[PDB]
Amino acid sequence: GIFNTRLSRTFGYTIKRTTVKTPSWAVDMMRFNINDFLPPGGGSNPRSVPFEYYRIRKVKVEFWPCSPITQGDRGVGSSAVILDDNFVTKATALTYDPYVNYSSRHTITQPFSYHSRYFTPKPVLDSTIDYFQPNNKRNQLWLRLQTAGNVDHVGLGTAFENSIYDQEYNIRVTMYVQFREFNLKDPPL
Amino acid sequence: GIFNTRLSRTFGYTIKRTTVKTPSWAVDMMRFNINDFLPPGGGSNPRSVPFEYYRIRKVKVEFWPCSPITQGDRGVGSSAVILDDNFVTKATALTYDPYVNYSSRHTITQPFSYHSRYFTPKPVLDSTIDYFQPNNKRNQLWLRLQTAGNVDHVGLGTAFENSIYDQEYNIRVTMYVQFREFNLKDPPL
Amino acid sequence: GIFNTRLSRTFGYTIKRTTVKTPSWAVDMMRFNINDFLPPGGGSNPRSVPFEYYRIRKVKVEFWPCSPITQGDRGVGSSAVILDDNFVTKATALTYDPYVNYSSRHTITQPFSYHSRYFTPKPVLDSTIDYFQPNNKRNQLWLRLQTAGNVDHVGLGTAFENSIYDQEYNIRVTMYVQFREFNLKDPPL
Amino acid sequence: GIFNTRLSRTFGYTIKRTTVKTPSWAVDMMRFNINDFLPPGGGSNPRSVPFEYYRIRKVKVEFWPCSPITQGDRGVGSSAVILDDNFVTKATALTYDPYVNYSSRHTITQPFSYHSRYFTPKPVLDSTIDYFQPNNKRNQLWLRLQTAGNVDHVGLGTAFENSIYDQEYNIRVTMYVQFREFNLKDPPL
Amino acid sequence: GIFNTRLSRTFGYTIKRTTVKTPSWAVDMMRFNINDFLPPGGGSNPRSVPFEYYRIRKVKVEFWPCSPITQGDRGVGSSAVILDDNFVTKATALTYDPYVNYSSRHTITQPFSYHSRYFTPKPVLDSTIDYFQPNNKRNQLWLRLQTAGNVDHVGLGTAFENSIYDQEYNIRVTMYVQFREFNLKDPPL
Amino acid sequence: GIFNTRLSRTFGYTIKRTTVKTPSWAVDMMRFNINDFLPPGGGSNPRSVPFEYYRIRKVKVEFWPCSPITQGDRGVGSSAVILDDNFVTKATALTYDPYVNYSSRHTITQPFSYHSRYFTPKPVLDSTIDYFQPNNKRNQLWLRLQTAGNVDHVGLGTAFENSIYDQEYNIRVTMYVQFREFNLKDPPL
Ligand SMILES: O=C(O)[C@@H]1O[C@@H](O[C@H]2[C@H](O)[C@@H](NS(=O)(=O)O)[C@@H](O[C@H]3[C@H](O)[C@@H](OS(=O)(=O)O)[C@H](O[C@H]4[C@H](O)[C@@H](NS(=O)(=O)O)[C@@H](O)O[C@@H]4COS(=O)(=O)O)O[C@H]3C(=O)O)O[C@@H]2COS(=O)(=O)O)[C@H](OS(=O)(=O)O)[C@@H](O)[C@@H]1O
Repeated sequence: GIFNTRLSRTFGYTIKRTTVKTPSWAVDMMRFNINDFLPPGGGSNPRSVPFEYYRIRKVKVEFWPCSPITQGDRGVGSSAVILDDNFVTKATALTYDPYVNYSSRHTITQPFSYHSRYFTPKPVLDSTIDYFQPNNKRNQLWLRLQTAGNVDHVGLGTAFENSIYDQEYNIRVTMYVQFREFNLKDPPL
Repeated sequence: GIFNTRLSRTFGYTIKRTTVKTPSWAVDMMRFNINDFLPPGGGSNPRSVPFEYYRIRKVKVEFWPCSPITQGDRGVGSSAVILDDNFVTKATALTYDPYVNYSSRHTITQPFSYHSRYFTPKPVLDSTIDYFQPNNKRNQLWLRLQTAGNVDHVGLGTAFENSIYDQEYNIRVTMYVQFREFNLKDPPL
Repeated sequence: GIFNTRLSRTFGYTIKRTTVKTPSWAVDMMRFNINDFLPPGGGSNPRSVPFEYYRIRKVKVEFWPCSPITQGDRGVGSSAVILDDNFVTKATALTYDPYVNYSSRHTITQPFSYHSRYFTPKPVLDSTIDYFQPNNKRNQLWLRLQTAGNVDHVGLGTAFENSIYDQEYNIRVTMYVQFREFNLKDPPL
Repeated sequence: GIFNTRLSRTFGYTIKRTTVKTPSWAVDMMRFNINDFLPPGGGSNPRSVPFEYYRIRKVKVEFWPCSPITQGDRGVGSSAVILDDNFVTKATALTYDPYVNYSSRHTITQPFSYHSRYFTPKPVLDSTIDYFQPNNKRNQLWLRLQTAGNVDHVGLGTAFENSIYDQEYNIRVTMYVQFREFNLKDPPL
Repeated sequence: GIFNTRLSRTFGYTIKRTTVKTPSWAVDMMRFNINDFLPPGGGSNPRSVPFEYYRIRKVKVEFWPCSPITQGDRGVGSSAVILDDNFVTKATALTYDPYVNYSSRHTITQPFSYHSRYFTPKPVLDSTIDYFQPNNKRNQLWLRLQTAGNVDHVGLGTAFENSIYDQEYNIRVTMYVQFREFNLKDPPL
Repeated sequence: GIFNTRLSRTFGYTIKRTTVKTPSWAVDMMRFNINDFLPPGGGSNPRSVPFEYYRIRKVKVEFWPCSPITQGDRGVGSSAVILDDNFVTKATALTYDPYVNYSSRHTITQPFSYHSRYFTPKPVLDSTIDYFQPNNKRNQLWLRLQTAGNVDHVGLGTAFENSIYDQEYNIRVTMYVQFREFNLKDPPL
């Protein structure tokens, strides 16, 4: 019983100002979990979408700027796809862009420019070995939609060039999911 | 955002015994409401299936017998489709089968025989005028999935021939519904 | 060195009687392990079928009744396919059939009727995440035929309607397996 | 339930040295039994390959030398196929090669040369009459895989020319067999 | 960013002499890890090949002999492919060749003969269950190129026939690997 | 062993204000060396990218503005390709644009506008004679990847109109190179 749908979530991210003169970059990570998109249900149905299995097909991360088009001290960054839960260490002012030479690098124009990334994440099945599957719609694993313990999906790391002014963003993540085995429970009343 | 699914519900019906010698029939009615198939949800989602609109496409009423194949004093009844909320009055021992000459009559062999009816019900929009639409999948009205006040659908009346022995049935109603406008609400936690 | 064969096993299951008047259902689970079908071998060959690897292709669960065709208080249940080791909790008299709205539900006529289910199980690789593969004969994983520690395969849950009389069954599970790498060891004597 | 497989076995054979000056030959025989290739099983399965019937299709006898390529006093012998259990009498130093004029003679170069023979043996059904079947894959008799009393198959006799030095060989016999009627027994535990 | 290349490594293996008269075999195992082929890098690049992911496509194990062609007491062994990290126990003088009846057995002529094996190994993801994938270039898992903790690949076991003389070999393993996501880091200086 | 790839780097360039009233321009050159893009390796491998050879195909210079779009006192400049390491003399405020009439001139809008150039640089073999090859992908030379002594490549010089305000740019370079002769070294540990 397949049901492809779309789930979204919005949150903020700010790159604080720095008095540093050099071009330094701010590094951070981004994971994706389905608990943040799918709330708990009620009653005999533990989740709000009554299905048993799921598998995330795609994610769309949108960096919607919060800064005016008149803001100066512009910069240039990079967003890369990291499917293994080993990101570059979080840094405030690093002397280089680590994600620049990555094959999945897209340039981030800053601060007043929109940046989208559309890709297929991978689940963290074993963080010790960090193995994942290649892209195959027919062979992608089905995970279970747990009650409160779903596994973290992974796949984006960023590097933003710091500035004299604060750079704020409203980040909207949209997960395109595919469920299976409609499992609604209908007790009496 | 269409989602065709199937919702079921099971309950009992008994035709009590009678010392009456004549062939008399027991008349009863059967309505269908979605509150009995779809429970209330939890939180910002008032219902367990997160959709706004619905329209019932078909219903399958199954009379599953509870009586052995050795039971005697067998009989013959009738099930008809009544799409207007004006049934023959409920009777314990009526001297005739009212639903026998109906164009939608199917014979009910009793007591140990299975009887199915598969039809398209109609909602009770105005009980004073009792108007309904003909069968058209493209023009069928969309109703709202209310929180606790959904409208009764209608469409089956029965007439069972009484017997010296009690005739029990387990009735399983299955509604084939079609929802629209996925309306999940995801507050923070 | 492929060798497709068929292994069987027979055991009993009883649904005890209840004085409860309502229609209640008895819920139970069913797992499949190869130790119960393949005994230990002898000598340098740890198992009786001299192969290294295996993968279960299909299972046929047959509920052969033990009750006469004259037994009354008949009922109606459901059998569903549960490929993840999270079954509905075992219950003696539950007020509803949980497996009724499942997409893999087959109706169980009770008590004197035969019920078969033919499906492809999945192994329990990680019970925490509960991931499994879709059906693909070419990409199905090969497991190792361990000596005394094989992994449990999963895939059936049932719900039987209780009765005044005891409902007994002789359950015959047949696993259709596929082995690989003939590994017979022939020491002298 | 046919299963064609391959069973092997390795053992030694030595032609001891002789001070005799003349060219003399050492004669010996070679039978084939399935007990030497198939060990006893364990439990309710008396044999390690769980089948009832068998029939030997082919045998490959390989004389793998043990002697260096610098060894002198080389010689020339003969291997023939003897399907009736009446071999030339075993001799240490016979004044001629008895198997030389046989229609199934292959020359054995000695001592450091490989010799293979690939043929279809015959079972010893009656040693008094010594009757056997011609080669026909469709009409070949099925024998029973006994527990500890299988019948000897026959089909090779050799004649090695003696030498001043010892001539050792590692003989690897490979039987290509065909079983029938998978008969595994699975008691409880 | 794919880059198919070839990495090699050379090491020794000796089968010590034995006074035992019988034909006995020496059993040993062979695993493959990428730390032994890829050294650690320097600086911000933890490895010498600047890539993130890898997957081993093929391995070529070459037994280059160290013994002269005049060496006697020759023998015959077997090399088999074992993709699950459960080898036959290491033995000095075992009374039989365990890897002889394996479907992946290749004969090892000893001592002065070259033996190659070209196959696709499998990683040890779970040693408890020992599951692996079949051969599929498009669906083969990508592993991470760790810093100092890469996972062991597996796939060869051997059985050498012992001798009066020591049998030495220089074993050259060549792994054909496929990397992904060029991740060079270029800080200033 | 060919390997095409991409390397990049980022640095700043500013044009200090001038109280001069006339239209004056500021001149500066730009060289290209691989040591700035490719850090040193570690251990036996002197460089992080294990190859012997390289030859630059293309370079992509990117003038990313740091200024707002509201800035006044706009101007206009020029850039040109210079393949000999004999540029126009560096100047602060020159009364004309030297690089205007060059055939390889691309106009530069200032101060808030993007500017890019995509060309083939050339090496400096002999600064005295200043010779090179026409563009040819097949006949281009292969240079050696030295340890700390690689040669400077060349190919860009600029001219920026001065202003009352400071014009700051973030310059990103991108090189498209092509290596050869994979030269990895695997000592033991
Ligand atoms: O006759 C004249 O016009 C004289 O002009 C002035 O001499 C100045 C130079 O003009 C000035 N350079 S400017 O850019 O033209 O202003 C400055 O040169 C030094 C700078 O570090 C570099 O100059 S630049 O022109 O390349 O920018 C340059 O560094 C070179 C180095 O010279 C190279 N070796 S050499 O063989 O050429 O000597 C090589 O080592 O690479 C270096 C780095 O180059 S890179 O491009 O950065 O990679 O040369 C430097 C140098 O030679 O000193 O200084 C010159 C000397 O004057 S001062 O610095 O002592 O003041 C003078 O007048 S004024 O204009 O300064 O007032 C005067 O000598 C004449 O009028």
